[PDB]
Order: sequence, then C-alpha cells, then structure tokens
Amino acid sequence: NITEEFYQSTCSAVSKGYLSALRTGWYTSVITIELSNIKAKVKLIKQELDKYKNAVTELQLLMQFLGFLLGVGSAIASGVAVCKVLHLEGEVNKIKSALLSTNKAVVSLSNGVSVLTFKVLDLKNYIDKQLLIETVIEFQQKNNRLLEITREFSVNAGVTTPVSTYMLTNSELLSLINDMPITNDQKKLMSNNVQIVRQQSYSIMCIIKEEVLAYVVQLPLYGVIDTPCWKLHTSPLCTTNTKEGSNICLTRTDRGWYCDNAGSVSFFPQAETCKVQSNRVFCDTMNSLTLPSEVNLCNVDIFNPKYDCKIMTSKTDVSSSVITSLGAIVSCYGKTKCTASNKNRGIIKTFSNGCDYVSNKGVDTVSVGNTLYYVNKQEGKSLYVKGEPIINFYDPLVFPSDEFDASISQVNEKINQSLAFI
Amino acid sequence: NITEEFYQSTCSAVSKGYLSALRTGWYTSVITIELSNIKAKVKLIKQELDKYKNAVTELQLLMQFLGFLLGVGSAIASGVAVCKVLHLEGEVNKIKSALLSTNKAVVSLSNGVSVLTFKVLDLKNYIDKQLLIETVIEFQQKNNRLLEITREFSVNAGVTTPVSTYMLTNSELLSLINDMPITNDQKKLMSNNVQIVRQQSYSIMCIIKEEVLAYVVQLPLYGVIDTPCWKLHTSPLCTTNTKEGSNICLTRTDRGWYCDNAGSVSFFPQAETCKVQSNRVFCDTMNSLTLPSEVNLCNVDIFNPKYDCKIMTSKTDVSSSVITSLGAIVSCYGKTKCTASNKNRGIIKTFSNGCDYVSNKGVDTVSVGNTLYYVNKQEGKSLYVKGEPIINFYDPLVFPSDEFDASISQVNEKINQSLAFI
Amino acid sequence: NITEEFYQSTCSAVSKGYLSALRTGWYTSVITIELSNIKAKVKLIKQELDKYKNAVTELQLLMQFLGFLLGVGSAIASGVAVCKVLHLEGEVNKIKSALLSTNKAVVSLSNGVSVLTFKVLDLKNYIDKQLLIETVIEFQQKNNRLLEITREFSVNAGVTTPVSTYMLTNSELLSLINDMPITNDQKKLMSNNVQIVRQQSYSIMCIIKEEVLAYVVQLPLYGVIDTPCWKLHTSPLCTTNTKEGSNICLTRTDRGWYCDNAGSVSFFPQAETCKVQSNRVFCDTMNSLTLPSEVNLCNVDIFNPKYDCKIMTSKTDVSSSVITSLGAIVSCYGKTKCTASNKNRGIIKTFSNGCDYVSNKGVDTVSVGNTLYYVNKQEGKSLYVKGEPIINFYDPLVFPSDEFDASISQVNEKINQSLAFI
Ligand SMILES: O=C(c1cccnc1)N1CCN2C(=O)c3ccncc3[C@@]12c1ccc(Cl)cc1
Repeated sequence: NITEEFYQSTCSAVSKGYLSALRTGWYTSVITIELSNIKAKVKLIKQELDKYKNAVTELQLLMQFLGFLLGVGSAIASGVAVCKVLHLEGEVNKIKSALLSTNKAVVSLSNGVSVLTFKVLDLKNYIDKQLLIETVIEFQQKNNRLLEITREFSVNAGVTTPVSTYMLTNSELLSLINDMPITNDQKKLMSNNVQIVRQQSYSIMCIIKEEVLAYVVQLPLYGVIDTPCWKLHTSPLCTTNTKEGSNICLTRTDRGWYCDNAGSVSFFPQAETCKVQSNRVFCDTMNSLTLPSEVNLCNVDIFNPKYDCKIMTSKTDVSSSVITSLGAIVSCYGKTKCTASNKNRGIIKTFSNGCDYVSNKGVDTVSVGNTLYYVNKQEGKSLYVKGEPIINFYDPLVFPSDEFDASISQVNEKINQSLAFI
Repeated sequence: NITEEFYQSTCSAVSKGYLSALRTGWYTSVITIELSNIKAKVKLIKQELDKYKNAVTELQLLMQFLGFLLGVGSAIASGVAVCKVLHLEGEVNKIKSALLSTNKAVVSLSNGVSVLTFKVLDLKNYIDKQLLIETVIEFQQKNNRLLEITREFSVNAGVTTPVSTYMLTNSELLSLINDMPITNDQKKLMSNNVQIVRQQSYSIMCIIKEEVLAYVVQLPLYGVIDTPCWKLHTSPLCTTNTKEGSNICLTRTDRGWYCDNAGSVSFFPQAETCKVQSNRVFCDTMNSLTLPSEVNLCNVDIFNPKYDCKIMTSKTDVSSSVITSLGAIVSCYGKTKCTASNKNRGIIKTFSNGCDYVSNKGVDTVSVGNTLYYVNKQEGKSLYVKGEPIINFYDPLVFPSDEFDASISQVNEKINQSLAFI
Repeated sequence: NITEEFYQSTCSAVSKGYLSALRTGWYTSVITIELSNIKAKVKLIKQELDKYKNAVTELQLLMQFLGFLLGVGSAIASGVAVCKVLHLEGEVNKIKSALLSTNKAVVSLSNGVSVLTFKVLDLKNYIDKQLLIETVIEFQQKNNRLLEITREFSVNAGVTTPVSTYMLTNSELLSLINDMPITNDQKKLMSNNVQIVRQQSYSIMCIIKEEVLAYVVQLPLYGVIDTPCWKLHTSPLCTTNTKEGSNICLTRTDRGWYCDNAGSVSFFPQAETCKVQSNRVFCDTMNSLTLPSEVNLCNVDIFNPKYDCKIMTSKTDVSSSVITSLGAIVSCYGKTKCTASNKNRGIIKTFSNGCDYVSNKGVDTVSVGNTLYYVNKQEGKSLYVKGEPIINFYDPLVFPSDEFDASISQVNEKINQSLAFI
C-alpha cells in the first residue's frame, strides 16, 4: 500500500501509494437566519432578549523551496461575488420567499447562479410567537448560536475558516453535502472527511436586511479524486572532504507533493498546503504548478534528457535530517553526531559523513547533533536504491555555488562556460 | 473610482483608487477588573463562586518578494512598557482610586504617561454586596466573562490579538474610541471599522494585585488617512522560444501596496499585512519601506533614469496567473493550457505563449493548467497598455539568470561586463 | 543580568544573560473520558442528554535568513505512534481496567511504552447512576466540557495546539507534571510556566471504542535547562557614497537565538520559534542547527580563522531599524530621515548615513522614514563597541553583489578570482 524509495545518488526519497482529493473549484451556498424586529421564569428571557437585540445591533455595526513560482489567487472571489448579488433589491426577498415552507431550497439568483439556500435558524418565527416551560431553554440554545456566529464574524472581519460548527452544524453540513449537485464519489468522500471539508471551507458574512442575516458558505469541489500521489523528500548532498569549507553541496529543490491530474502532474511545492488522511491526500490546486508527467523521471535518473531537474547549490555543509513517510534521510557532515535508535535497545546505527537513509522498521528515533527526531511509525515497505552520489561528478574548482533557482542544465552550462575560459 | 492599468511591456498591473489608513503609532489604555478576596437558588451561586475563586487562582499561577528588506520591530514594546509601570508600588492603588466613582477615567502615571483607564467589570462591588432573583443571572453573565478572559490569556501567554469581544465589548470599544484623544476623522474611521481595529489591536495581561486584574489594550493610531494608495501586481515575463530551457525570464520584484505618505511612498512588500475594506486600505507602517515617490515611475517606464526599478531573473518558464483587483494577469508558457471563461457561456479567450491580461468585465474565471482561478468581480475600469515586452531586448547569450535582489542597472552592468570580455 | 553589545564594524548586536529551556523530547500521556451507551427540573436534563448523544455521534463520525538550512521533522510522530497502539484489541480494555479505582495510573502498553494514563471525566459512572438538586448543574458543567473538546477536535482534524484548558485543566496539568518522571528542576520550570508548556504541547484524538474516548496529550521534555543563551541582531551595513546605486551592502545572515548545548551551540535562525519569558528562553530543538561553539567568534572578530562567518551581499541600500533587547540598531541610507526620541522631550539624536545604535536608556522610540518603532524598555546595560565598518575594506569594482548563502571566505574567493583576471 504505502511504499518508499530512497535514492542514494541524489539524497532524496519518494513516498508513493497515496490517493488524491484535490480542491479544483468552489460550491457556494447561502445560509440564512431569519431575525425579529422587536423592541418567575420571565426575567430569564428578559436578559436573553437584550442579548438578542445587541447581537443584531452588533451585526449591523459590523456590516457597515519552489513556492515562489506559484501564481496568486483570490480565495473568496466566488463567494464574495455571490454576496454582491444579495444586495440587489428584491434579491433578499426572493430568498426569504423560497424558504417560507421549508428549510432547504435551491434558488435561481438574478445573475444566473443556482444556489443551495438553507435556513438554519428561524428566530423570527420563534420570537414573534413564543416571546409575545422548555421554551426558555430552546431560546437560549438558539440565541447562544446567534451570539457565537456574531463573535466569529466580528473578530475575523466577516470571513472565517475553518467553518465552525456554529456556522454550520454536522447534521446541516452533511445534508448540504447530500443536496449538493456532485457525484456519489464526491458525496461519500466529503461525508467521510467532514473535518477536512470544514478546514477547506470559508464562511463569508453577506448582509443584514429585511429581518434576514445571510452568509455564504464556500465549500470545496474535489474534481480530481483517486489519482496516484507521491511525496518527494530531499536533503543536502555534500562532499565530505577534510579541510572545512572546501566542500560543495547540492540539493534537489523540487520537494513537495506530486499528483497525477488530467494528463499532467500537479505539483505542490509547500507540502503543508496538503493534508494527509491515512493514505488520502487533500490538496488545493491554487497552491500548485502544472508540470509535464516527465517530471517524475528526475527520481529515477536526474540526468535524463526529457526533463531538466531543478537543483540549488552551496558550500554550506550543515547536518540535518528529513523525516519521510516511512523512514528518515540523514545528511551528516563535519563533526556532527548522527545516530538512529530503537525505542528499548538504544543506538543501533551510527551514520557516516554523507547522505544516508534508514527506514522506520526497527527504528523509532533519529538524532542529528542536538536535535531529536521521532520517525513516523506507519506500516509500509522501503527500498534503498544504491548509487554513486552525483556531487562526486563535479570539479570543485569550477562549481557554481550560490545557485538557487538552478537546474542540472544551468549548472552544466555555467561549468562548460568557466571551463572553456581555462 | 477603482481603476487598473496593465502594462504589457513589463507584465504588471497597477490598481489605483484606494484610500489609506495606516497604523503609525499605538494608543495604550488600562482595562481593569476589580476582584473580591473571599473564601434553593443558593447552590447555583455555590459552584459559580467556586468557578470565580479558581479563575483568580488560575490567573495568579499565570502571572508568575522584497519582505526581507524590512527591519524588525517589537509590536507590544509600548504596551509592555506600561505594564512594567503598573508593578511599581502605589501605582495600582492610584488607579483603583481614580475609578472609584466612575468606570472611565484618565490617569497620570508616575513616569508621565497619560492613559485612559477603564473599569469594565466590578465583581468586587458585586460579590461583596449580593453574595454576602436575577442576581444569580447577572453574576453568571459577568463571571462567564471573567472565565473567558482567563481562558484567552492562558492559551496565549498573556498576549492576545485580535482583541476579543470579551476583552473589550463593542459598546466599550466604541466609547473608548470616543474618549480617546484623536481627530474626528480618526474617531469616525475607527467607529466605522471596529472589526479592523480589533484585528490590529493587542491585549496584554499586566497584573493581579490589591484585588485588581489589569490588562493593557493596545490600540492602533492611524496617523495617515485618505492618501492615495495603489497595488502593484507582477508576473513572470519570459521569452517563448521553441527549444525548452533556451528561454529567459524576468519578473518585477516590487509588488505590493504603495501609499503616499508624508512626501514619500510607503511600500508594503507583503500585500497580506494590508487589509482592504471596500476602497480603504488598512496597513501597518512597521511592515513597510519608505521609498522616494519616484518609485512610481517604474510602472510608466521601467527604464527611467530617476529610479532603479527592481527585478529578478531566471530561466524558469512556468505558467501561472495573478488575480488583480479588476482582472487577471496570465503568464502562459510551454505546453500549458490557459483560458478565460464567462460563467454561462464557457471559454471566450485562449491565451497564447507570453504574458497577457484580461479584465473582470465579462470574465468570471481564468484557467492556467490544472489551476482554476475565480476573478474579483468588483466594478471598475481597466486599461490595457500595449507595449513591446522588454525581455525581447536582451541577448540570451549574455543574460544573467539567477539574479534575485537585482535591478535594471545591475543587470545592465553584468551584461556590459560579460559583453566587454567578448 | 541582561546585557548587550553592539558591534559597529559589522552592524550587529548581541543580547546576553538569558537562560535556556529547550524542548529536546516529548512525553506522551493518554487522557481518557469514559462514556455511556444510552438511548419539573427533568426537561433540563432531556436536552442536556440529547446534547450528549450528539457529541458522541459527532465524535464517531469524526473518527472515521538561514531557516532554509533546517531539516524537517514530524511533530506528532511520537504521539500518533501511541494512538496506533490504542487500536490493538484489548489495549483499550487494559486502560479502562487500570483506571477503575483511581483517576491517575501508569500503564504498560503492549509495545513496551510506559504511559501516564488519566481519567479526567467519568460521564459513564455519572450518567448510568444519576440519570437512570445540583446534579443537573454538575452534568451541564461536565457535558459542556465534552462539547468543547468535541468542538476543538472537529475544527482541527483531531490535532490541537496549544492544548486548551478544556483538554487538560490547570489542576490536571499540574498534577500530570508532578506525576511525570522528570527532575525536580523540570517539574518546577514547567509548573511555573504552564502557559508556555500549553503552547508547546499537542492534543491528539486517538479513539472512541468500548465506551471510552481517548486522546494523547503530547508534552514537552526540557532536557537542556539553565545554559547561557544570547540573541544576535543584524542589520544591513552599506557604504554611503553620493551617487545612488554606486553603493555596496553586506548583512550578517546568522541572526537568531544561540544557546549552549552539550558542547555545541544550538542555533535558531527563526527567532520566533523561541518564546522569551523574563530572562528565560523557551526554544524547540527541532527548529535548530547544531554548530561548533566557535560560531560565537564571529561577533568579536568576523575575520577569525576558526569559523567562517556567514553573510549576504547586495546593492540595495534601504533604511531600516532593528529593535534589539536593550536598544535599537539603525541603518540609515540615502535621503531617509532617522531619529531617536525621548517620550517627553522629543528628538534627541539624528542619525547619519551609516549603521548606528542607541540604547533604551533615555530612548523610548526610534524613527526610520515613515516607520515608528517603540524600543523595549527593559533594564540592562549596553556596550557600544567602536570599530571600522568592514564594508569599507572592499573595492566596489570587484564586489560580488547578489550572494545570499555566502560567507567571508566565499566572498574573498570570488574577489581573489575576479581580481586575478585583472
Ligand atoms: O530567501 C532569500 C533571502 C535574500 C535576502 C534576505 N532574506 C532572504 N533568498 C536570496 C537567494 N536565495 C536563496 O539562496 C534561497 C534559498 C531558500 N529560500 C529562498 C532563497 C533566496 C531566494 C528567494 C526567492 C527567489 Cl525567486 C530566488 C532566491
């Protein structure tokens, strides 16, 4: 299921076996709260009603390495577009109308957007009936929900994420998912991962008008599902000569998540925009580059003539470890002490100067200098691919050593150039 | 009102029409909570009083591209300076004294700071009266506020932001703003944008002593208001030759917010330190550089002899889009599919290799590779300024291609140098 | 106690006098909540019981400059390893068993991990007794705690930090610390800084099975305590020639926290991974490099032959200030206005072009351009170390000016090279 290959020649490892779930688009729903325009166990409701009035008062005052290659989006542009529609005249009344005999209804907005509208709290109907037994309790439980939505919007300037359980309860989110217009695969994936959906959603406050509070919930559309994904971990590969500062180093800069998508590979350079759940990888295509699938060739052979593998160079031989999915890459240089230990037995391997790797089978921790790393202890097979470390192929006298946005061919050109002068 | 110019020659766009609101300084107020030193409907207050004692117990245990050019400040240095004063002897008693007959009072501290002090909760007076009818309810509502302030300080190590509605209610914040010593313009701007004020404020726990809990609220001073602001969006400008990796690229690195300020331009390289509300731009001068106004000349003519426009160079021709205020810049290179669509009609434009631009009029989404971008759908006019793309002016054989902290003149010097050798 | 030296020659300052508290490892405890499997003042408990059932329902659906040199760890790898054990059969029942006659017990898990288990809420025993007077109140207070833990896990995908006061109360955290297996020094340091401990902890949801909710709390182990620490502040050092863009600049890139640790120095390049409490510095060794102690020699003499001091170079002479522990470094260049003021007296010093420094004694604010900086007003002595600014030692005609990952020797080599050609 989950497997891993370490490449000794380029000091990198590839974890495969994952399945994708990529946010490719947004769904926008309009959540509504109908409000009231009002001015022994009684005095309980007295303050509960002052709380209500203030919440409305408060709401109305309110409504007055390679990541640099990414483009720049506007995350809530679609949601805010729907908000601007809800300010047109009659547009709020059109909604209030549709949600008259039911909580859930689909409405066609004037600019031609079909949206799932949803009345999750009907305070108006509640207040203008009872407040004009358990009815004290239920008012507090619904009022408290109103106060919390109010709290959230007024410390986040009307835009919140993840969408809290007060903005949209589980039972509400689940049925919203079900009433959505998506495939059965998408419905199940969202239903079985609602905490992730919550984290990739936005809650946007739109309007208070005509006794209605309206906010858009902006939900993720996963248009790519169950394609193969793999994570690339890289570490500095340096020479290990004796005289200090006479060493040269080289790191693959294309680390991150890689997912097959529509004939290409989606690449996510900041592997923190992606959230892994078991063997499923939730990513957002806004944080990706679209590369040719040939990019995968860089792991097998970094000198392949089909794709120009990206690297940076330096003279900075510092030690560090990279904790992978199924093991640990260790770059030990200079006088650093680098080890790996079993939980009960102690040190089992001492690393030499160079870049090496150890799997999580039998290993619980790795130490580099004064830094303790615990390794992920998930089941999976690791393969160690022996190979000559490519930094040995370069003459230090003509090596370009501050290249960052570089590649194999750019380094080869700089070398060929400075070598020709000689 | 909001307008936009795209510059085809340098692959950048400028959105203008915004008005500034820059945090230039801090106001520090001392919020107080008077506490009590104490050891049928009755048993309600019993646990409500145990909650109180613990909160106090708990509080006392508690009280035992170009962003790298920015300097480094200490955000709460002014607030903490006031805290250190409140530990001097008599200094707390001086406050307790002033707030004896009113909730709001201005006190002169011994080190010569005139501060707006504010007793927002008087538990002492409440407890040592009633707890020695609705009085169970009001105790819970004030106690709950105490527990929440306690919660916040003890997960944020005594420093919180944005300042929550428990630290300072709307009604309290509003009158605090009104009793403040600032201009009527500043008062209105803060009153009409209290959620933004909250986000730019700090809450700093100072002391528990002599039955008083004291925290400083650190509020923003907007010393620059209603000056013109404009946002600069830039994208990679590359050549589009057929043989891959034979292309050269160039990006303007001075993207961010620009605001006229006191004869100069304040420049905010990380356009996320700035929050836009309609056409108003809230920035913080701590995250800015002060540039000559001549920096604006880089948009009209990037080769102007008055200011040295900053760029970076590469060989990395990857596709990406930049979503602007009123449209979209698209950098399409290689085999990438780049389009723009109308919401109901589908693809309306297919982009060629190069850097191009489309406005948000008639356009709802832009696609680059596997990445869908929604465009901002705000009203405004866009102007497309036709011009020869400057990367065509360079000979690829003598082009410096890993420059990051570069500029037009630095690139010209490197070229002139390597050309002279030839 | 806290002291500071500014080095005029390299435009940097060192704040010393701090004591370390480094997170070197993790302790993992298993917090449990025993649940119930169930289907006048009465109707209070009715909804309180529906809340309970849902929380369980909801939980079960749920359970279906130099920072780039750092390695990459997996912060909760140890905690999650314990979670995977708690899914083995009998493993939950082994715990439920041990916590039968007490809230606190140490259990040996099957894979040989001795963990402090802790039953912080016994709803089962409570529900299956009473709910089959004040007992309405206590149920609400314990139920509310259950709902909040539920809230937190379901917006954070089961992993929370800082560990909230609902996950683990103060009284619980304190005794957990006391029952822990650590030194008396560690116990006192944690007890006296529980808000910091909270911030460096993780709460990981593990399992619902056999009427038990289990989450791991992952607590910090401070294996290095009371070693000397010092912070290095650096600023751009530029020449100040008249013709613009004819100037060369140089910045020490090794700014951050430095702490003596086990014969070496732990270096924290991102001085925000470290939290200072008075004169104590809480760091995490995962965000550090292990350097030779000789790295300290770079402050006294940057040209020392024992360690190769790291720098970057540019032509970008922009003004900025760096607020230190006890003063302010100012880099004033070009036409920028740079001053320092006393709180009541006004401007007291106007800075010249160059890099200069002023202490916090008599000084309250510093101004660079349109940017106001407040200085830290803590007691301590500053020493100004006069010295020739090293950028004057370089010939601008052969100066390498886009070096970022550079050093004194690398710059000297580039110079020696381009000078030999001449
Ligand atoms: O980060 C900096 C930098 C510079 C000055 C002051 N503070 C930081 N630099 C300059 C050169 N650089 C590296 O060698 C490097 C390595 C890993 N991440 C970022 C960088 C980078 C860089 C960043 C973006 C691009 Cl397009 C190109 C290079």
